[PDB]
Amino acid sequence: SLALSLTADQMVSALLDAEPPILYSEYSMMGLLTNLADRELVHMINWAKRVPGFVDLTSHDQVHLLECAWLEILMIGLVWRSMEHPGKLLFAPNLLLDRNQVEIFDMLLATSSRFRMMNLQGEEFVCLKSIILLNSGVYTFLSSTLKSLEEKDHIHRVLDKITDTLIHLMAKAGLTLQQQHQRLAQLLLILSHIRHMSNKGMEHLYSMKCKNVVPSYDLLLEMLDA
Amino acid sequence: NSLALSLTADQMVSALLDAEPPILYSEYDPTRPFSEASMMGLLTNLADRELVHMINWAKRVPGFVDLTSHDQVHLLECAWLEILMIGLVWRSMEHPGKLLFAPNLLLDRNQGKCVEGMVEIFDMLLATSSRFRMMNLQGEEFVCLKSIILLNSGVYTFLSSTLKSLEEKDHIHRVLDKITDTLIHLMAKAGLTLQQQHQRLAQLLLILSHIRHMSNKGMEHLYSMKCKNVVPSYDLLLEMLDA
Repeated sequence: SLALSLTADQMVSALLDAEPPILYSEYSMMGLLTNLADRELVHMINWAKRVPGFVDLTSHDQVHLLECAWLEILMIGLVWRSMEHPGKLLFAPNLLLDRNQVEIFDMLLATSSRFRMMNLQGEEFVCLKSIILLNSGVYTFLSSTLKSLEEKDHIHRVLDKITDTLIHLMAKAGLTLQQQHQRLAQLLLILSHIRHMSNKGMEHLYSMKCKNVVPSYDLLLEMLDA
Repeated sequence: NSLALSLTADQMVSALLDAEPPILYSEYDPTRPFSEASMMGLLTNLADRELVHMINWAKRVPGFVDLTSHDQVHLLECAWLEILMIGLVWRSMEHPGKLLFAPNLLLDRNQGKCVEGMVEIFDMLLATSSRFRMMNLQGEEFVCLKSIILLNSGVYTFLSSTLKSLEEKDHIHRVLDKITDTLIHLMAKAGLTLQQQHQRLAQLLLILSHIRHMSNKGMEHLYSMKCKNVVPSYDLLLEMLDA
């Protein structure tokens, strides 16, 4: 795969080039956010197709990864957009919501603060978002065929490429070897929090009777082949 | 203040190894075949006994007791199921296809079916054991990972402002940096190149994200069965910590 030949700088360029635009709300709160997330999803699918290595996978494995990652991806984008607005979640430039408008809100806000405190760079962000896409679903492949084993191996190799890329960016920025490893750890541990927030978000989508809103396997499959 | 941040990599490993809890047994000779209730009974009984020893273990994780009692409990509240789960996965590593809940309670995938919605978590736990096996996870790495879960899982949900809260969060991040250094030291000692060290560290920390997911699914299923009574309260944890 061409993905496994990329330098750190090419991987970053690829991910930066693939970035979706920031969309605006049409501007009911749940109505606006749902409409926005639906439009974001179309772009996420096209973004995913541009993440190096992703289209080397079967369609089935592409969908499984997107099924497992979609809410975490939306969330990390939200946190990134909100970074320079302490106390507020910038769902869109015309939909900026404060804490008063809560437990999920608070978790999202804590994550933005952590990104701010770490001075998270755009190049690091796109790497993290790609890790989420490839990592979130990799441990729940149901098949045990040779093909499935080959697919999981490929994902882990691309994930290794993204690690190397993160370390390269840090070394370029002048971090010592020790600082490089510590910052890599700090970034990857936040992913564990993003998973948690996705899980809480999902359970809250269900709790509001919005089970209709999560993209099915079939929806994603049809969107991928489109 | 605290000498936790002054430990070397070797002292940190020694501390964590020394702090490791015992392996407990399940209730002896239960009525086999299991019902849903009796399976849940055995696991609950086991988890409850394990919890006491986890708290003793936690108190020996360097830096943990430098935190307020409130922050200690918050961390344990957020991590307890992930901690039980990673212990289960480690115990089961050398038993492919099976979950070694205890030396006298080894369960294969088919026995997960004896409780509704159980088999999917069973499957995720088994996939994780396979991943640990494939990576040849070492005991010294495992104790590092288990400590990361304890300190990391709840750190982002001290939403508190204030100097004390900032100091607490900073201390946790510093101890977490110390555990990272320790993991890297172990890898370098074992002869890994710099590139291999960073890649293995990443692979280990990314599995933590799957353990979180499994904890969340487990919890949602505990609730779904009407077992909210099974999760340790703030008060229980606090009383066990001060004991």
